[PDB]
Amino acid sequence: LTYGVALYRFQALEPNELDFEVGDKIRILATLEDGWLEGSLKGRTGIFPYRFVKLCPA
Repeated sequence: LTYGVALYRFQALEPNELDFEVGDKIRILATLEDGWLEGSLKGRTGIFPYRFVKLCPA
């Protein structure tokens, strides 16, 4: 029920990272340690920094 709107481009480098562009709407799956979140976008799941998105209720 929580989604993150990307404010910054996040180029995935690690295999478990979620790649996204500004304006992409990411479904938040979990809040991880050290400022990372797990999310889903276009059928893909991965981790990304919380600071790159704006969280919205939904």
